[PDB]
Amino acid sequence: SSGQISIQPTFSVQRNLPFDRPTIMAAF
Amino acid sequence: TDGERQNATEIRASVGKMIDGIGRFYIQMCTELKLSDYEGRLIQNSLTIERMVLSAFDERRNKYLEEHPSAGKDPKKTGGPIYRRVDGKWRRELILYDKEEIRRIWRQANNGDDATAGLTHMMIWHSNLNDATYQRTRALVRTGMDPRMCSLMQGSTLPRRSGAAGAAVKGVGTMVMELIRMIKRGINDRNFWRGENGRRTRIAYERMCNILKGKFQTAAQRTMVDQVRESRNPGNAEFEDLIFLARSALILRGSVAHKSCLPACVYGSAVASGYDFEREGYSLVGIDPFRLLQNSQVYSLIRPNENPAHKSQLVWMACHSAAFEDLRVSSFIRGTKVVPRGKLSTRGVQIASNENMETMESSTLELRSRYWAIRTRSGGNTNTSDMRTEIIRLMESARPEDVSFQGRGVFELSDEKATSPIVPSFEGSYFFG
Amino acid sequence: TDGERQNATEIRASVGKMIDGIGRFYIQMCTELKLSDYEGRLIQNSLTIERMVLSAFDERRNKYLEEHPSAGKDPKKTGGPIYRRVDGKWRRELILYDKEEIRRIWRQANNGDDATAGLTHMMIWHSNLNDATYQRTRALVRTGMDPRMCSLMQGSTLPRRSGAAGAAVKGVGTMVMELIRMIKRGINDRNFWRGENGRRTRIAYERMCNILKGKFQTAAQRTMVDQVRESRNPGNAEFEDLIFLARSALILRGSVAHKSCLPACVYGSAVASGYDFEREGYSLVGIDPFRLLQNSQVYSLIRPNENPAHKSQLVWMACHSAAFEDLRVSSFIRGTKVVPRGKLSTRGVQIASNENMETMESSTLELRSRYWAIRTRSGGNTNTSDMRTEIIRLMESARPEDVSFQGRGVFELSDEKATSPIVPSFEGSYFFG
Amino acid sequence: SSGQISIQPTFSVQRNLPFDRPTIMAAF
Amino acid sequence: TDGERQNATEIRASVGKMIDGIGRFYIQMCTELKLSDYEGRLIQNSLTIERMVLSAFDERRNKYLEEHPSAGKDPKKTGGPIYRRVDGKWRRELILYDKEEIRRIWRQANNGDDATAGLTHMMIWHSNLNDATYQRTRALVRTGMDPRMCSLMQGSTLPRRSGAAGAAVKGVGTMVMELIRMIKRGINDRNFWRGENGRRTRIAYERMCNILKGKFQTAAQRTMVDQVRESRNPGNAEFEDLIFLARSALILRGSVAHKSCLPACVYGSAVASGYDFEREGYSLVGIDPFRLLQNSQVYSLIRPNENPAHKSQLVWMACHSAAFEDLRVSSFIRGTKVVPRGKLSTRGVQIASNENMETMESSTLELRSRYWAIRTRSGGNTNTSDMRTEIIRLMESARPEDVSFQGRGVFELSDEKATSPIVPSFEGSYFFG
Amino acid sequence: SSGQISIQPTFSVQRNLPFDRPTIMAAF
Amino acid sequence: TDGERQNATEIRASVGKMIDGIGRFYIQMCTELKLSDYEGRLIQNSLTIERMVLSAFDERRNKYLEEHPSAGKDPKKTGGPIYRRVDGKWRRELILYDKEEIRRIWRQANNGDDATAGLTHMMIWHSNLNDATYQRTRALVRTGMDPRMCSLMQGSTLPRRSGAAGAAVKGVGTMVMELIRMIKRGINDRNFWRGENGRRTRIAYERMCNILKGKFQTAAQRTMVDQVRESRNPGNAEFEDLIFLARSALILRGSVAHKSCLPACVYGSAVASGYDFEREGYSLVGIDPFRLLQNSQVYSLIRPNENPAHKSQLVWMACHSAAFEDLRVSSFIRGTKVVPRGKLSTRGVQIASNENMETMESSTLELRSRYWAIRTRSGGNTNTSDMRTEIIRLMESARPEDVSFQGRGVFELSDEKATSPIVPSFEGSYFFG
Amino acid sequence: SSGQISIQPTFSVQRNLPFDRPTIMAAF
RNA sequence: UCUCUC
RNA sequence: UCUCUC
RNA sequence: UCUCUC
RNA sequence: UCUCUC
RNA sequence: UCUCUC
RNA sequence: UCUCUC
RNA sequence: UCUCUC
RNA sequence: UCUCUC
RNA sequence: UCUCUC
RNA sequence: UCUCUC
Ligand SMILES: *[C][C]([O])[C]O[C][C][C][N]C(=O)C1=[C]C(C2=C3[C]=[C]C(=O)[C]C3=OC3=C2[C]=[C]C(=O)[C]3)=C(C([O])=O)[C]=[C]1
Ligand SMILES: *[C][C]([O])[C]O[C][C][C][N]C(=O)C1=[C]C(C2=C3[C]=[C]C(=O)[C]C3=OC3=C2[C]=[C]C(=O)[C]3)=C(C([O])=O)[C]=[C]1
Ligand SMILES: *[C][C]([O])[C]O[C][C][C][N]C(=O)C1=[C]C(C2=C3[C]=[C]C(=O)[C]C3=OC3=C2[C]=[C]C(=O)[C]3)=C(C([O])=O)[C]=[C]1
Ligand SMILES: *[C][C]([O])[C]O[C][C][C][N]C(=O)C1=[C]C(C2=C3[C]=[C]C(=O)[C]C3=OC3=C2[C]=[C]C(=O)[C]3)=C(C([O])=O)[C]=[C]1
Repeated sequence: SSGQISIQPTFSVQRNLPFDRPTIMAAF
Repeated sequence: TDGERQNATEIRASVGKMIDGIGRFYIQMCTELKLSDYEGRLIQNSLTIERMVLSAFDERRNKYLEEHPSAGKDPKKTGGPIYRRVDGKWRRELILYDKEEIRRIWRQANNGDDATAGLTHMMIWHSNLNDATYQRTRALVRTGMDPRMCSLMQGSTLPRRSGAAGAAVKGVGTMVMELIRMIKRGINDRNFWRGENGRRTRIAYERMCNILKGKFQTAAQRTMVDQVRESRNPGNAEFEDLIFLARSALILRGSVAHKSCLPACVYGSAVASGYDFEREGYSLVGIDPFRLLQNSQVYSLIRPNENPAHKSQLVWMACHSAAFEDLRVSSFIRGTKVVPRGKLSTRGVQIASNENMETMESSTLELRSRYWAIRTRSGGNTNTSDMRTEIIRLMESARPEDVSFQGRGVFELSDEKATSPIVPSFEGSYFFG
Repeated sequence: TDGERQNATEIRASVGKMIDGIGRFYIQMCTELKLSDYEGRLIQNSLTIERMVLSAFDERRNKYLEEHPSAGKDPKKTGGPIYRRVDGKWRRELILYDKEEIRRIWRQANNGDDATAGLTHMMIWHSNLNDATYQRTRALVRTGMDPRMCSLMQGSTLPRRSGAAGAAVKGVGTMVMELIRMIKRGINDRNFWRGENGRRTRIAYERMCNILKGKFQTAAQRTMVDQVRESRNPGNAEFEDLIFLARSALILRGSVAHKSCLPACVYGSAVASGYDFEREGYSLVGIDPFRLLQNSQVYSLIRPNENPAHKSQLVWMACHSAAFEDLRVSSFIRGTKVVPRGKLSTRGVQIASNENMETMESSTLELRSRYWAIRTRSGGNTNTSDMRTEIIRLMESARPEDVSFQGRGVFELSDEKATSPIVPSFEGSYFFG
Repeated sequence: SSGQISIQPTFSVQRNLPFDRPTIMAAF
Repeated sequence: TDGERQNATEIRASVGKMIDGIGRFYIQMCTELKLSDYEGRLIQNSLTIERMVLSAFDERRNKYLEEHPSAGKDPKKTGGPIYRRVDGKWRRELILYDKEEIRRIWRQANNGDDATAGLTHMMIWHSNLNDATYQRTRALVRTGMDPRMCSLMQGSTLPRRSGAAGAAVKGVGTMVMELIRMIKRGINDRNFWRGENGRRTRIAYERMCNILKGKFQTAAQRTMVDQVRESRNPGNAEFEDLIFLARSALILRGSVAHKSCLPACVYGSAVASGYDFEREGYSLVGIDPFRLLQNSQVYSLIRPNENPAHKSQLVWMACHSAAFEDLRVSSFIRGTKVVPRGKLSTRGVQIASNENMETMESSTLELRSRYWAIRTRSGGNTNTSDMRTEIIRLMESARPEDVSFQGRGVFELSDEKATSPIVPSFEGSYFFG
Repeated sequence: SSGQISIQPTFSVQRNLPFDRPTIMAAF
Repeated sequence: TDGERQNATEIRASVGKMIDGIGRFYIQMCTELKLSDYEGRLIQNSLTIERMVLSAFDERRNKYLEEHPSAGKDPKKTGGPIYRRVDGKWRRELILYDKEEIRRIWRQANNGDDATAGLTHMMIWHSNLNDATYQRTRALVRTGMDPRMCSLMQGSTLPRRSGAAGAAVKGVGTMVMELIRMIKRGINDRNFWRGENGRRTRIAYERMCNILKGKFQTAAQRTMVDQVRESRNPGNAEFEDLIFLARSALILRGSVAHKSCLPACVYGSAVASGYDFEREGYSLVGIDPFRLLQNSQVYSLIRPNENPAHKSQLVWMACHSAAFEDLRVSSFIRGTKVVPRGKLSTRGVQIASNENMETMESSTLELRSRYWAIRTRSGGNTNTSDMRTEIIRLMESARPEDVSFQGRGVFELSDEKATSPIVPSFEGSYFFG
Repeated sequence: SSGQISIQPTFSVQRNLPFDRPTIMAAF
């Protein structure tokens, strides 16, 4: 099932910016 | 900072005067529509008023409607649902205003000035609400883009008439969508990119691709987009390159501006309360919106079997453009856990015509946040075959653990000067998942 | 949705104007052929008229016929059977029209515009009828493909001159057939893929393989098709890979567009009744076709010992491109149980020349549906050795019980805005079984 | 005897999309 | 060797750091359990500590236990028997530790790193002990395999969560057992190899069969295993082929890695004594384990009427994974004749709960060897009907007299650089006979 | 009676690797 | 040839100046170590000096040693065994030099220039010696490669810091080994190919695979290696393809450069004798090395019961990189029959520390050849399923009788211009057999 | 027993480049 | 994952 | 300007 | 690398 | 002067 | 399952 | 097809 | 600042 | 044919 | 938080 | 040789 995969950092706050690495890199 | 303080204060004064114009226009329109204080603070009434203003100034649509009149709708009148409370229960009435009248009221509010900046502000607020409410996966699949990159769809519903502010706030995915639509249009009909209209279409293609280039962060993406722009009659290869560029934006994030564009009801209440945004100034990224939201009461219509807390959270994320933001930081800033879209027991804010306005009730929206933070236009720590291989290497090197915005935290509402940041310590993390 | 509403309304206006052009062209041709209302509503007369229009604009065939005249058929005249009712009984007459005359009538109907989109619409209607009527297992076995994958043969009879619409509506099996025919042609004669014609053939191969790549859903199929395209002089290995790709499309379904292209008689009747498709708009996937079919009477010729209900069901499935659709949902939407092809007591709609038009009668077609639903261009829940193993693993993981289109149901004809869906509760399921 | 083995979903309706699994997977 | 010395030293440093982590973790846990030096050197206490560590990090079992709590055992606590000596006699007490606490201690020992390599090392030590102690002929007969091929059951008790080290150390018989279990599971329920779970099961089948292929030596076995893997829904024929492959491994031996994984008590004593495995390095196949065993004292609990020499021999063979090794070479290396399993007057090392800890005594284990030798991952001199006939010809050509490892002997403990080998001159030869 | 029939060479030492040839080859 | 003569003379001058730098550096270091002429001509002393130079300039190892000091060895000093003759008998002494001192001496010898080319030359000489002396079948079996393809292990011991010369001289088997090690490393830990280190690892993988592609001869191998490189996260399939590529290199030989890198003692003697390599020029593939070897005396230490002729043959094959060359042509060129490795009664040139330097004697090495020939970087007459089948067809078509290098023979030492070749007329043919 | 199976032609001399064909092709 | 933006 | 479910 | 200068 | 999370 | 598309 | 131009 | 043909 | 390069 | 050589 | 892993 599809869904959000990344995060867009609207707030300037110390973060780690998650993203689903196996699914994004599976396209290559 | 430096001697650019004077420049930073002139911009504050100008945005304050635009906010004052919006607020006093809302006050005047509330007086001309005979709405009480409770109805004037309704979010649906504010949405209707804003839509009427935006429709009144739409030059191209008005010209087309004038030349091709619609079915039973004269092209010189605007309107929308107006929700008025009588004997305890709510009731909707369709109002109709002359568009010349609306334009005259808007100009009189802004001291005889057009002030398209205020209209752009209202449009950006609407776009933020739409992004926080609805998913356009249908437009994604129709254009061939993966419906998984919904996080790059910031500012997708913005009309083209939005100026530089609209281009700054709209995301990389929307730019890729516009470029891909142009590519498909040229693929369908080869008379595209040729003739008098060919000049205009090439100019628009150039400009949108240039600002997409300016939106990116790393040099490899910035060079691939330049390679895409150079092709005179782009085809499937350029479309594939744009798809790859959009996919790379999920890890190598692009710089997208985020602004807190509040509904016109809040500005109208502030102007009625005596706030002088012209004197005090304003800033769409600083404490000014957060402080204003803290002291403002806004009411909204709740459909039967709906949670006011979920609708208030939706309206808050729309106000602060936190639709695609990490859920942990959003919950930390708000102080109340922010529930993803799938578990929100609420539909859109706008009420459809085919609804019974007798089982509907109004609930006060809790637009209060425990902390406040500065909105950023930046990405993260982002530190033709050759370009693709380089970008793939960059994305493979990146991990979902690198700490970005090092040393930058969240401030308290008392800390107006952002003297003491609070770095959060860290559950779900995607809204549209 | 979002601010793309204006774009969604311009497309509606354009398709409405093409439908208006088709309808008023049919009206003009009915006036020029001296057909009464009953004959003008005959489906065979509409088929003949449409075929004459398509033949008039066929550039390549007309050029070849001009350079190589046929036996007793001059290359500047078109025609077809015209069925006229006299003294109660039917009678066929072969009519002959100048092709310049037909082109002039078509251009005058569309306000001096070529409007190849309307011709593509007529061709897609013909292709849907052919798919719903006849099985081309002979072309399947001749090209080496399994005759079991007849469900992927959507839009197989479409001529190459169809634009992007033809490529969008045609199925994965037809693309595999075209590619395999090219492979066989190159295997027979090695001078293929070489010379001036080699450039053109490679370009066409590239383009068809690219759009087949765009048709697929999962990444593994999308990569295997790219591997197939890369080979400069493809041979038996590429043909085997294409066979495997087509076989995998039965479980990992590809995205094939479905549009409701109605016969020209319905559009002509609507234009005569005063409907303005330009003002009201149109959509080949929305309620507009279903609503139009509900209010239209269309007659058809019934051969001796044939069931009008079966022919009406065949025409309905042709109109809505439900030839390969699940029988349960088709019967649920129509409200009358849809009988598979094997138990349909009817032959094709088109009447052959060697038929006695004195035992034939006309029956009104019941093109009414109890519900209506939105046609989709999507597959289902689809969630070189390495690629083949990955695809086999994906197909083995899939089951014929996974629920797709979750939460999407069927609407009533009164529900024009699709507000309240009706999810069906679930007999045979294959038409061509 | 040959025949249709899969289903192509023209309508956007909650369905299960039948296919004859033993015969399709018998080819591998 | 060659310039790969640097690579050979980095691996030594990494395994030394993992050994240091294990040892200092054992030291910390001994301090947190308040065990004296004698109790800290008990092999049963070390086994209990190791089992608690392995249970704490078991993700799948912990998740299942959390979702399905057991009877009277909360899923967030681990533990095991702790044997403490008071007033001369031994006494067991069941200890209970929070699993978060154990994970925190393990991470702190390894400098905040997960270090799953250390856990794999502990699991391999446990598997070697189980292989040297118990025969799983019951699992052999249950899966249909001959109970005579117990020599191929190396690393049978290893859990699936072991990484590449577990796959390298586990024998051919265990791989055949896993594949046969998958075959039986697919035979029982035909919905196997089909659907979403079908993809995962096919992927796992592929991977296990590939590494079994890599485990073999001769080309014919390597091709028959590839033939077995190719079948999409394997049945009885593939199971029979796997049985034949396992039977052929008794003569055409497969390459199985052998490592000296010592109990955590030895590493803890070495770390307490000041040994820096990070600086000096380590190697599971070289002199490093043999030297470490020579200088270490380890105590074990002796049941009434048991021989300490037999238990020490069992523990030594478990430490060096010599369970299935030729008895003559084992006795030559150890310097004391190694008695087969049938004549060992000892039960398993682990003490059951239903035992009286008042007739039990502790004996020092003689983990000393007269010589030392390099453990090998190799077979010997190994120099669908067609493949079976070829393999049968190969096995018939082989004899139990061919000399393998020509020129390679056994070294003395003083010969740290393996300069001068001692070729043995050659009684029973099977441990489990 | 069943039992161990082969030898697995853990140590790299000059050996002959015994196995019970009549019983192993009796299966074929 | 053509006007590229000037380019061919500049390269000769540059390599001559690097040879002069090496020789005068050796002279200076002999003066700083107080070695007589006999000791200065010892091959072991030259090996020690060269190793000290290479260790002094090793940036990464020196940095790591500085950050992690070793046990009793300070990271700022180098050294090695120095064999000095006193009262007739030999004696070894461990010397220790500051690494800054060695770097300063090297830079002063090359006129203040780093001259990494000279260091690469010394490393290539060491690698040729190691290839001619030792077999790394252990690294072959550890990586899964067949120990039969030892002929492709040219330049296996070369460190990564070698520049383009190291990549040119190293064989196909070593490239396959490096790629397979990377594959295994990525298989063990999936965080490989991901993140900041993922970028670097992908870049290195790209580059090594590209130069392996450039190493091959036929188009099919060159395309399969490209297919292997394209996979983003390669697994077992890519490893199997690399294994097949390496196996195909035994028949479809790859182009591997061969250079005559002589020990530094010969260059030092030539510089002391007054030879100006800068003026006269040099060439690692022409007559220049053969002529230099003819006029040079080099001594070596002979272990008790060893044949000086066998050690001289080993040193000659190391000098000319004839380790994997056909024995017949090697014996023809040398004029003395070249004995395979199995029948060489000699151990390695380097003397271990645990040796008694009182039964050891020195013997003059016969580095004289009857003829001389030009070393070639070429293969022979070499005239994903599809690529594998094509390669298998190519290998099956090839025979071990096709004559390669047609018309090219061997020259006499008097024939400096290679005017008159001598085609040999043709016993064992494999060194490592 | 394993050993060298091919020849790598370092010298540019008219040769036949031996290799053990039955053992190399036995792998396929 | 395209419930409509050809 | 033809025709045919398998 | 945009913690504010649209 | 419309509407809809996927 | 090739009743025609070599 | 590299008999020399790293 | 080590060493070893298989 | 892995006497050490997990 | 169990146990058992065959 | 299945004292439990259907
Ligand atoms: C706030 C600030 O910072 C911002 O910055 C960034 C931005 C800049 N600007 C820009 O870029 C702009 C753009 C535009 C556009 C255009 C132009 C021209 C043409 O031709 C076309 C176009 O398009 C577009 C745009 C925008 C948006 C979109 O979407 C599209 C402008 C106008 O338009 O005017 C301006 C500016
Ligand atoms: C409706 C919409 O959505 C649709 O989308 C999808 C589609 C797109 N388009 C496309 O792709 C196209 C295609 C085509 C083609 C071609 C081209 C070129 C060449 O060369 C060839 C070809 O081929 C073909 C096609 C189509 C179809 C078929 O079948 C084949 C086009 C043209 O042609 O023009 C266009 C577009
Ligand atoms: C030490 C060294 O040398 C070693 O080498 C050899 C080994 C390699 N590795 C491998 O192979 C591996 C494996 C594995 C596995 C898997 C995977 C995937 C799937 O799916 C499944 C599986 O299974 C298994 C395994 C292992 C073991 C067993 O038993 C089973 C891995 C993982 O898992 O991860 C890794 C690696
Ligand atoms: C003498 C002459 O002729 C030679 O030629 C051929 C060669 C060319 N060169 C090349 O290729 C090179 C390479 C290299 C490398 C690299 C790079 C980059 C990366 O990333 C990586 C790598 O790796 C490697 C190499 C080499 C060798 C090896 O083994 C590996 C280079 C550097 O490094 O720098 C250069 C050049």
